[PDB]
Amino acid sequence: NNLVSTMLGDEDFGIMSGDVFKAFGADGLVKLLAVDSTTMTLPTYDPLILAQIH
Amino acid sequence: RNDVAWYARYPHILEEATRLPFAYPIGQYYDTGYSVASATEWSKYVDTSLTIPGVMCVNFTPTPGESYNKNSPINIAAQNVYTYVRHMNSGHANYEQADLMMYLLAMDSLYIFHSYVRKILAISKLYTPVNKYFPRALLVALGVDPEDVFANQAQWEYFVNMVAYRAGAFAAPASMTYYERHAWMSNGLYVDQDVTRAQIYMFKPTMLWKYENLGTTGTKLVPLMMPKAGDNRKLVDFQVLFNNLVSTMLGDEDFGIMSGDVFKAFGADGLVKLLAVDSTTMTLPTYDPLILAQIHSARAVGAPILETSTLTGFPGRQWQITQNPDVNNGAIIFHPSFGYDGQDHEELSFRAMCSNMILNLPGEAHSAEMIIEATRLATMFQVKAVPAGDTSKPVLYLPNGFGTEVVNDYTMISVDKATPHDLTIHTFFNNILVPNAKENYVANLELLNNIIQFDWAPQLYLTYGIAQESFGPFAQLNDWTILTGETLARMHEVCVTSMFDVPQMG
Amino acid sequence: ESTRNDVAWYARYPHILEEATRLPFAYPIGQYYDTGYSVASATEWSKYVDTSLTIPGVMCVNFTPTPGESYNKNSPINIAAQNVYTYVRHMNSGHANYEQADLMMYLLAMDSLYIFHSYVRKILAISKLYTPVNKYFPRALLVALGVDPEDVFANQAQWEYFVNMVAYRAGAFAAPASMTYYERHAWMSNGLYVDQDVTRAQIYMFKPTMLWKYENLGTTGTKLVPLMMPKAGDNRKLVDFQVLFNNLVSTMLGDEDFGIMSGDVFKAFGADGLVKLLAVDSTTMTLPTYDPLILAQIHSARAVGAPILETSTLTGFPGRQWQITQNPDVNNGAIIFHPSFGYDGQDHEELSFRAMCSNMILNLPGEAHSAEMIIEATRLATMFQVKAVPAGDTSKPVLYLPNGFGTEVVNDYTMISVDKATPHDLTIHTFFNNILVPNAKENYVANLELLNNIIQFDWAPQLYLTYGIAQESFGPFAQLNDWTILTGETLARMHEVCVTSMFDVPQMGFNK
Amino acid sequence: TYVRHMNSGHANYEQADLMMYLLAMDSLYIFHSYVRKILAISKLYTPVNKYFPRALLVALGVDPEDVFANQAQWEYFVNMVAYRAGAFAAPASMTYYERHAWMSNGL
Amino acid sequence: NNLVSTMLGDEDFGIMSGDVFKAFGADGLVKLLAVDSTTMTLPTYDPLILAQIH
Amino acid sequence: RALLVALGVDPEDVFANQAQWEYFVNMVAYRAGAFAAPASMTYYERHAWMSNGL
Amino acid sequence: RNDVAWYARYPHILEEATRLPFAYPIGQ
Repeated sequence: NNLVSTMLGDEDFGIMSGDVFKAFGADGLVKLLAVDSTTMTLPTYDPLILAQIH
Repeated sequence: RNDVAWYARYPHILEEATRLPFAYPIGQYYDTGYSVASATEWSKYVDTSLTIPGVMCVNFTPTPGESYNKNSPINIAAQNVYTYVRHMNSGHANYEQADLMMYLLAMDSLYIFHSYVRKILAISKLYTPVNKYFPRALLVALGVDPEDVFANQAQWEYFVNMVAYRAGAFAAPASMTYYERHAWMSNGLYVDQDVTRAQIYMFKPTMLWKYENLGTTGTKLVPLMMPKAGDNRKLVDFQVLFNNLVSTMLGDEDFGIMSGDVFKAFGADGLVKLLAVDSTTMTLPTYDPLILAQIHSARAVGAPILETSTLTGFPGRQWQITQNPDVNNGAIIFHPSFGYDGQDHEELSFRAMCSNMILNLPGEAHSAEMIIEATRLATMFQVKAVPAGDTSKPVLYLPNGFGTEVVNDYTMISVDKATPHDLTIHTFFNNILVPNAKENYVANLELLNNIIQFDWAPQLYLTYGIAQESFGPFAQLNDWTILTGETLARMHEVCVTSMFDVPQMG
Repeated sequence: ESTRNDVAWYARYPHILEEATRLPFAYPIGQYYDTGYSVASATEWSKYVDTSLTIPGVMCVNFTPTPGESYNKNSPINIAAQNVYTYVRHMNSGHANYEQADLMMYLLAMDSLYIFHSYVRKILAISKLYTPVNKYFPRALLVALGVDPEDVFANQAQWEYFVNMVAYRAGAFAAPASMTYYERHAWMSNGLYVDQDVTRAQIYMFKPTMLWKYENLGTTGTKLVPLMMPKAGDNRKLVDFQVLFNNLVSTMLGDEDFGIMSGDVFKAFGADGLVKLLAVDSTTMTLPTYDPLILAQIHSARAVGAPILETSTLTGFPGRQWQITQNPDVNNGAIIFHPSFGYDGQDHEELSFRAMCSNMILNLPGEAHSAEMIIEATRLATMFQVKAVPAGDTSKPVLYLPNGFGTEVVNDYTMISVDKATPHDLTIHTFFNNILVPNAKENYVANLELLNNIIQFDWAPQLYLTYGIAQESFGPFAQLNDWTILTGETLARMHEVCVTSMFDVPQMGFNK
Repeated sequence: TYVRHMNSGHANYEQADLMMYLLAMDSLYIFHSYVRKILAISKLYTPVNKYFPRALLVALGVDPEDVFANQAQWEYFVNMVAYRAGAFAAPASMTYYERHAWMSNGL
Repeated sequence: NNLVSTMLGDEDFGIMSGDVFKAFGADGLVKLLAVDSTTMTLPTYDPLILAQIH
Repeated sequence: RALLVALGVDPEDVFANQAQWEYFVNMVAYRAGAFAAPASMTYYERHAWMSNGL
Repeated sequence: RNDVAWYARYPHILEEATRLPFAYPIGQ
């Protein structure tokens, strides 16, 4: 609530959000992931992550 | 041995001894008579009366759902609908997001008024010999003089058709299920059971929202009180209420600009459609188990506070949806105080609503849609409103959240057991005070027996004057649960979000 | 679903709907539940906020087995006595040392033995019922029948073998199996009945208030006097029920006329035509069933009050004790059972019995009603007809004479619930259909609590509530569906039909 | 997680209240197995083994004449223990209960 | 009796019993089977029991 | 539990209040997902790659 | 015009209002 206090129900942020929606189409926006009791992530092996952690 | 039964050896004896008249018409007083003929010496100790009620009207008020700041669900909804309308109406628009949302709320109050007068018109056709409450008790519960509707049928039909023609000239999105929900509640007759001598549930708006654009300090939706049951209001009063409702919208330039913008954004197949009415138009009482489940868990919040309300110690607590641009960063604001009963005193029955509610359902398996529809008319108090002053006669409460409508009252219409056996109007909350007088205990018992005739009737919380003690939920429970304010607030915050929802542009 | 289509936000956001509406719905009944406060500062209003929630579990209907208002020779029990004496004595070559009413009072004394066996085998079968979803089982049912629930636990083998030995000693007497009188009283008093066929359902029972104890006179005749059964708070052990059975069959096993009549009924009806009380074992459990006829007659049940004993003191009514008598010198040698109703157990007027002096309402489920449904729904209904005339100048109680009653009458009802105050133990409330509420502040919320406990039961008896502050009664406190006003002659005709049907024997040659 | 969250359970207890309830149920099951072993032992008589059943009954801590003279009361007490244990619920697929029953019921 | 004393009157045990009952069903619960007059245990040979006794 | 301690959350709160946590994260996705952002920017995709992977 | 009778439009009302017990036993 401290993060989105100045954005939820705000007119200027809604104007900018609608403009990004019209410029980049709905298939070209970011998609947040839903979560249920089925949702779990498994530890994967990524050598690109390890090289920049190093 | 023969081993044939006695009832099979003489079936005529059994069929003659058990021929009884059933299906007594309701709407009619019945005297049972005496089994001990000498018992007329006991005057009131022998109750020979039998009155069946027919109408319980749920008196409601449409709300946006407890706006405190700009992060409210109605302000997020205003943002989304203004982004949709603005990026479909390429050009120069002067209104804000909140002017558009307040236009949408005033449109909702218009649609509720149109379905209200259309229900007044469509009830008056209803006749059946086995229910004598049709149609006069349903018209008394809606606050109209029933003889005025019969004597002036063409003027009434013209008035409701012109309400549909005028109020139907402003566009509103039918993708919002808010309007569809109020149309579902506000022009339907609902039986408590799927029988012919069933009892009728109705929804009548207690108040509606009048637009009231003022000065430069935004807009401010103010209450417009509807006729209460027992008022014999005529067509001229409903015409005055209509003209008071659309005084600031008919032939207005800004409302026409917003209406044309909603028309261009949401197409003509995606707007709401008001229903026409003729002499052929009539509504029949249907069986809807979704209506009964939320009538069951309904909790009445009290009377709306107006400017002319004289709350001692509570100034400025009148119910109003405000849009001041210098206050709360120009956010739509609505947070009413509850527990007002029309008078300037304490109303100690509202203390009985300070416990956790019971959510009761039929069956043993409950769907999530079923659970969330059964909680739509429920409203639990959370804290007490702070008295500003030295003394305070009333006690007000603040909820944790409420849905798209709150219940104000219920009105039960039954027949009088004394001659000439005319209708009786009883208005009550979920809470009921019984003060210490002899004329209150048997009357309260009559009212409780009248309420338990209604199948999924709201749960009662009685209190007694000399006992200083409230009794809990007077209702038959089947498969219940105890709700807290946070769970119901989560459900309210979900349902206010779902009702004001529009799609995207792609 | 009239005009509501959907919201369609719940379909594309079903997970938010799922974790927004995740509630527990299956509370085990049998214990107290505190709701809590919505407004947390409402503890300053002590009793003005009700946070208590008590569901009741058991309503026991306390009944008396009756022959059905015999006051002359044209009674149904006297016509049945003439039929059974014609079949046993004349159609089969029977003995000639007894009369037509001796047989019928023997056959009425056998029904008390059968009701006693059904009662103790219900006590035995209840004590093995334990459920997580119902914490009333089995202690509330055992308390409502009047036993110590720990005595049936700690002496289960002695209880079971006592039930079996009662069924074995009942074989020394003979009674015909095709009398549906015995079958009806057994089917009523053996059985737990749910009110709406759910998991956490409410339970209806039938317990005898009293039984008929056979008293042998000289040449004066033959009587059947009440033997009182234990009430719902008595905590009676096995020794009390053994004493009750031993003075129930005391004057029966040593009587020579009962031996002659037992051998006569045995050789008239055969061995396979007799009533057999079947033996139970360690795996015999009763279960709660759903019977809409039982609920139909519980709903239209009218209590008649306490039985009048010979030790009962009633000013102005000296000789009104309940008894099935027979004197060959009095009333042409007819069986006479003509009881006064409206007794509450005290020497004063139960002021609420005035509210039972209006015509009853026969309420039924559905919209179509069979003849058998109407004849079964009126079985426990008993309307008053006239005041009994008091002897002398003054009289404290007010007694009532009916216009016919069925093959059993209801004396009262007993409801078992949990207490709303700590330690939330079981509470026993005994009440008639009429309930008096005296002018005192402690009785109003008590009566309202009793009303809310009663409306939990589905086909509950209709109540009549007299308020002493108002000098006024309110009528039938019930939800009505498809009802009719019933007068005394209609109920009398239905009672005559059922008592004639209950005492009929189809084993006989009567209308082959 | 399974009782409270996967099935819609009540929220007035915690994760350790459930497990201590389920641990208290095992003592009831061990007690029923113990008294039914006491009951089943007392009917074992063999010519080739004169320890039966008095040594087994002494080793369990009972009076071997009390189980003889009160056999019906002992059996119906075992059955009533199994009947009153049905007032509480515990899952059958925990092999904890099955192991303790299989150990304490058996010679 | 003092094993089940604090168990049958406890309200939390009643709630937890109903919860385990509705979660695991009725056939998923532990049933202590009833004995009768002809139920005799017999000595058996189990080499796992001897393996853990040793 | 170690992965929850490293993220700064009381682990028992996530187990005891699983439905409230699921509702909170789904409403964060519903609210924050109402503002558009370009998925052609691989900045968001990189932070999503780093920030919800084990 | 419809010209159907009231008793043919609501026969259930007529059959419910006239269900009376007859054939009372004599001797009583």
